[PDB]
Amino acid sequence: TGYVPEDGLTAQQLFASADDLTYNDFLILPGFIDFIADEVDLTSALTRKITLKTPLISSPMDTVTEADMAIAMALMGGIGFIHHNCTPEFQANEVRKVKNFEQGFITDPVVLSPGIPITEVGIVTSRDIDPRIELVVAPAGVTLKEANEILQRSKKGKLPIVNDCDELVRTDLKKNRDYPLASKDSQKQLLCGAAVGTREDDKYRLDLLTQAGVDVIVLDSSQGNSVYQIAMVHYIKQKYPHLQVIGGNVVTAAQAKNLIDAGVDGLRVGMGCGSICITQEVMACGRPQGTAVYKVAEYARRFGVPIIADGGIQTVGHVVKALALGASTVMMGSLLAATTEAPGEKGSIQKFVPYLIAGIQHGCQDIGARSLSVLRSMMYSGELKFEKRTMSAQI
Amino acid sequence: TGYVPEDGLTAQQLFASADDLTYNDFLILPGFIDFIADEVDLTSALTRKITLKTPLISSPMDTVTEADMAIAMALMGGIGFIHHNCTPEFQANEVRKVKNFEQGFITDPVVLSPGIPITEVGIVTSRDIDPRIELVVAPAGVTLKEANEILQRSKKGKLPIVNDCDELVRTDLKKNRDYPLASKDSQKQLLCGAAVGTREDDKYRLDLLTQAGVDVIVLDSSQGNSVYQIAMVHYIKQKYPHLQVIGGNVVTAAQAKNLIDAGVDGLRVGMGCGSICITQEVMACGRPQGTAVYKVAEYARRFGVPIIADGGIQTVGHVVKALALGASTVMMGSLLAATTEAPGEKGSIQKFVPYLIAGIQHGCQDIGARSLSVLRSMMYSGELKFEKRTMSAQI
Amino acid sequence: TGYVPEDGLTAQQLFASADDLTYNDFLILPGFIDFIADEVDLTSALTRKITLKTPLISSPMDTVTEADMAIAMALMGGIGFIHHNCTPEFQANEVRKVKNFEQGFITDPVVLSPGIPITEVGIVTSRDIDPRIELVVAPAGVTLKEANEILQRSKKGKLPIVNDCDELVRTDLKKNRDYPLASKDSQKQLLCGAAVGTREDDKYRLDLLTQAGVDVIVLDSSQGNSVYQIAMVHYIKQKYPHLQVIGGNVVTAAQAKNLIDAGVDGLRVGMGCGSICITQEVMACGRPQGTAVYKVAEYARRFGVPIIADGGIQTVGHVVKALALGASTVMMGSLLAATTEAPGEKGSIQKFVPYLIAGIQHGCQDIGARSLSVLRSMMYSGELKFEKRTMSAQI
Amino acid sequence: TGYVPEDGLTAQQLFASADDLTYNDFLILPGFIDFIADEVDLTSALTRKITLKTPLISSPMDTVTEADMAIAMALMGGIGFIHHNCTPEFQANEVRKVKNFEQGFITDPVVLSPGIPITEVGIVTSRDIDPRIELVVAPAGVTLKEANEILQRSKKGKLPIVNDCDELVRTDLKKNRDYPLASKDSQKQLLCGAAVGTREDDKYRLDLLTQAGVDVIVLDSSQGNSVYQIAMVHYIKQKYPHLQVIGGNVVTAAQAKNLIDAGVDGLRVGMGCGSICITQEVMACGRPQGTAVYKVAEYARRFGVPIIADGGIQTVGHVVKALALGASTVMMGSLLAATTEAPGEKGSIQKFVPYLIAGIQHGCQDIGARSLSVLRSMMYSGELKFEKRTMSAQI
Repeated sequence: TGYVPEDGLTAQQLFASADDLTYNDFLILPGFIDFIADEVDLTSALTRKITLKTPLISSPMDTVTEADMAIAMALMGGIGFIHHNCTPEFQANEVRKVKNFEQGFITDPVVLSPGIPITEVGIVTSRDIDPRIELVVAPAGVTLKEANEILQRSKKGKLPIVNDCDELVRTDLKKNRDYPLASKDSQKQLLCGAAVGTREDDKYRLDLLTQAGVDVIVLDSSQGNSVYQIAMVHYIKQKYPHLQVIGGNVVTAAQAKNLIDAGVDGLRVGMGCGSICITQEVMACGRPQGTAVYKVAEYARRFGVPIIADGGIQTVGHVVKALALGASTVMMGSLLAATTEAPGEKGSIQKFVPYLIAGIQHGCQDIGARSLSVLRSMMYSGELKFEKRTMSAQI
Repeated sequence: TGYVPEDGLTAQQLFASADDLTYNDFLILPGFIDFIADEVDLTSALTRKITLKTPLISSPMDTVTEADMAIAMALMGGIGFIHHNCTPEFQANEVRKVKNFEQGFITDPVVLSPGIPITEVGIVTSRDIDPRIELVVAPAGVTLKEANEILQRSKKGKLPIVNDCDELVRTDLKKNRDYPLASKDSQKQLLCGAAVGTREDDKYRLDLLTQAGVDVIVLDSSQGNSVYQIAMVHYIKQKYPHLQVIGGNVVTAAQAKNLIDAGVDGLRVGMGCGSICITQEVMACGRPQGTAVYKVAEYARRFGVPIIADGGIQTVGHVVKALALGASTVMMGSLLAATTEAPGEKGSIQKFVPYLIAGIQHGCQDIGARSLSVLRSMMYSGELKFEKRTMSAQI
Repeated sequence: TGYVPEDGLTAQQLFASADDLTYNDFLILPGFIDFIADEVDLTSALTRKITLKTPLISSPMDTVTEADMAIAMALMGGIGFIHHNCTPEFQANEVRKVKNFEQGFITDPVVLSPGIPITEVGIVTSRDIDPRIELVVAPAGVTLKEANEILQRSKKGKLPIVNDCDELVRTDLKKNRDYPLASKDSQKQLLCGAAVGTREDDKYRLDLLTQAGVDVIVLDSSQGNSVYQIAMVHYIKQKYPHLQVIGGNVVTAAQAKNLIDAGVDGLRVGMGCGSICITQEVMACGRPQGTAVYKVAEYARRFGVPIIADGGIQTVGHVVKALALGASTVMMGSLLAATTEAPGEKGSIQKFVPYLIAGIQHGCQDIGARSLSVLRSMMYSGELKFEKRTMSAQI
Repeated sequence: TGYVPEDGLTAQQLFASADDLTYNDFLILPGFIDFIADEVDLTSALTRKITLKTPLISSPMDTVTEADMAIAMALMGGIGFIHHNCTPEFQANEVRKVKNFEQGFITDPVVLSPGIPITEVGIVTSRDIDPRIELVVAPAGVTLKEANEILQRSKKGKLPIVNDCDELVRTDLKKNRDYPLASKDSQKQLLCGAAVGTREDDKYRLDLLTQAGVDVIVLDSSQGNSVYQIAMVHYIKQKYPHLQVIGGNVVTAAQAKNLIDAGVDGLRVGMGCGSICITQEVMACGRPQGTAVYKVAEYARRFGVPIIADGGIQTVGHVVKALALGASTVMMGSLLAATTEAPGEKGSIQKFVPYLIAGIQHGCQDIGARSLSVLRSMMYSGELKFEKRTMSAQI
């Protein structure tokens, strides 16, 4: 399957040359195809205990991931991490929105205020204002079929729901979408992630996120191999047994070692690649992303610790290379920054992610792998071949 | 002939370094000249049984090759492949035009319609319309000398020809061109190629092209090493014994092996180079063109299977490198996209191809080869020397 | 601390490849963090006997360093070298201004002229001119507390000071700044440097600078390994025992050897990098800065001779690389050319240098070093790891 | 002198890597200086029997060298080659102008025509036209002192000279320049070169140039290793024993071998570098200039055959590298294309060449060589050290 004469280079040869590699520094050599692209399985491990249908995860940047993005990202098979450039209460509240989502229901109903509902029974509709009104309600439990029917009868849009005197939640929907890849937890709620620092002060924020029901926590740092992060990992692993923890950014196996001994459930890899902020400029330390993912993933798989290729992704090709090199998932920031669901006053994630999924599936087919797992497997075993490009692209 | 002191690198050394090469990554070292450029023979094998006077072939792109291009390409020593971005009937009809061509005859005579001819005997000329007319005809067999004479007598442009009550075809010509390099089949008809997919649905299209008298068929694919293409090759080789088949794009010897065992008569090489379409974006798989041609040609010649260097050609220099590296012919798309004969509302192929021929001939002379065959031979034997350039061109 | 599996390359491996390196050609791999950035010590040796709190030194260019820059540079922990593109008297006078500085005192009081003071006792204020006046004075010794109080009483700005009939010097200040890193000599005066050529004619200029109390002298040259500079070093070392001498620019250990045997107290490294002048264009000789600093520093430390990385600095990252490679201090020109204190009709050095200090401190923390000395130590011992980038940056 | 610790690379190491080098691909490492730049001797061999004070030669391009350029080039220590993009008579006439030059004398006096002179005795001055006049003359032999004195007396500009009834030639000059480096032949005439093809037809042109007194002839070709050029070299060497011949462009030692066995007195090196013409586009053959000069010069010096580094020169640095690598002289085209003396409707060569001379002299001083000969010698012996740059310049 690999070759007859002289093919290209194995990953152990390529990443052993003398130069650190970038995603654009090489190409993967194609193989044998005996299946259709839609047969390729993209199931990926996000952490030791969390598995997703796709390997896509949105970055915890204030220009990328909030409730909007996380929900969309989760419905299409991935997951989003809520940025922490806000107050602990604000961030915790975004998580809450993600965990309470369910199509057909209004995310946040403006209940009373002294159309909106009364009795934090009545309603303050735009007509009785252009003073409350006796509104009609439906019994808790009603389905979207038993609701979008009751609504069509009385010619309405919203359907205030009641059962014990409080307002639990229904809206327009006459061709609802289906989400077969949706990332959900054991209770059928969408999965959500959130970023946090590693200072004592962050312990209060961690507490709110955990009460809000966050599933994964990523310790946001440009250099995660520190006594501070390690102690924070120990703490969480101790006080929140049901919370998965992804460890601060690292780019070498030596850094990975300390965080793994500490008990991280996953590693975020990258430094020097990806977007930049004035509050965090790049200095002398870093590492080409291709090499980083490979060298860290090679050591991490020894302990069953998944790796997230964070930064530098600009195309599907980049994604498939990151995965082929050992990463279990890929984190994207700027490539998603231009979607509808990204915070701020390329279309919707509902069209884009499916586009990336198809692309990755075609990437796998060209190399002859029926899944991303077979892929990493072909590379570790020396079957997968690559080819280095000269520093003057002409492909 | 090679050198006295220390020359450059042999092809087996150059393409064994550690990086895949592009046409712009190296230069060929000159040799000894004892002949004129016009003495260089460019005869090239397109497939196992088809030989052309020049190694030039036009690409099956809708912005490059249709009847127009194929005819021109064939008259100057090469061949064109009709794209398949159209209906099976349309494509089959383009082939037909190419196979029925003969200078001095109108390609497609608008016979009747109820100047054009009547009796799908008469004529509907622009005068009897500004209502048919009794037109004069000539006996089948008449030459262009016995026709362009009969025409000059009666002061006319077209000469309706008859023999058995139907209209077989003559037009203005008083200094007709001669085509000594013309690519023709055993019956003296111009050679024509056509592209097709590899799905069951394509079997109907293959049938029309074959009935239209196509000589070569290329299985259009970004990655030809698949059970689908292999089965399609087996099928054709079985049902159309007289049809030559060029196998889907490959870039490694391992891919070449499967298609050759299947029975292809030629291989189209390239992936990642050349033009791009939204319907086929480049992902993680591909290979620098220089290396691709060399590695595949080195394995293919073992079985007498010609190789077509497809993609990345921008100059004569590129063409000569592709050939020196082992390719038997070169496929060009965008470089021909700007010629008169290219579909759509740099001049004519009749001026351009002769320009490329002279260029290739001078390329051969500078290295001291009297033919493209001697060339590939000097490279395989280690006589031909090359020189690698640093990734910061300064030549 | 270095790594568990396969890290990157040691400095002895990286700078032993086959190519000379630039600061942008590689990255430093991060390590283990168990301290805060503000704990990092940046103490650096400028020469054998001069030590500064920061490793920053301004370049002797007429668009960069004069009295202004040198004072500012010295108050923030570094030092400046006064350019020599002026007369010996002018340059000597700039040094004098630097050595006589003390906050709260007017650098240069325009004493008389026949508000300014009289008696090279009285005053020519803008009122008695819009003719001298009997002005009030204060006893020598008075503090800024006993002065800025006497001033607030009589509602004035300047406070002419007297003791022996001459005017010694006070001005507005009600929130004076403190400078804990200030570079001062044994007498508590700010340290100052100055550039000079190596021709006999320069002996007169050296004499004025020394009488003006200069602490360090740098022999300005594009290629310092010459009998002229060597003889000039011998001369100074002989006639001015208390003057430190930095030797002309060199880029190889062989050049360094001659100047060290001659007795230089420090070496200025660089050639081909940094700004350019028509009066000194770059020819065929030079050396990539990264390699230059490393190779010269490796030989110089054997004799306790500090090295100044001169040229090519554009960012903090560049500074930290220069230091990690063996340089004791770094010389900056164009990066400071845009500050307020730079000669000519990015803000003040008082904001910028502190910005660089913090940056270097963070650079050290990321690699796990509590000081620049530990840093160079980790690199010489093989603990510090680097990673080479391909000539097509993608980080 | 070379180094103490680990310097850079010797030329035999650098040009033995695996890549062909360009002038911008490396730098020369500086050495020890114990002399002034004005002490550097630039004497260079143009061919086996022609020596010049400078190693500069102008290219035989129609936009660069004609009578004008050749004279100027010769007066400043170099030589020019007259292009052949003209008729044999025209080219021969340009040579004649160069050979007959002597300051103080009018190059081409418009003698009669039926101010100009009469008697192909009289004069047709602008006054007797705004009809000839009896003009006064001077005896042959008169000096510029005995002429520019006779002229100042009669208040005139031109001084018709006579001796045997014909007009031999004097003009304004009251501060004539001196040319200590002037390239002159055994008869004190300025040296001149001229280009010619290698076809039989060129034999007539060679004859005119030789009768015109040309000193050197260069066989203009993009690839000189041919039976045609070889036979032309044999012919000239046979029929014009006193004419020096420079052989067609080559870039390998193997090509050099044939032309040397044939008897060339010098080799013009280059292919792929330098200016381009539509009538001669670059194809697949060529070689980076740095490597070309080194590899050909290394073989040529074995037989005492000088080498001309032709093409790619853009700066003094390029010139000094070409010479250090083994070339005896350097040919410049476009760098001189913008001077006053270049044909067509940066100033004069009289200011520019002296500028290049000083630059080369400084180049030599920085490496510690008192002459270009010592230079090539330091490189062949392994003393001269170089340093390769990564394909992403940062110096």
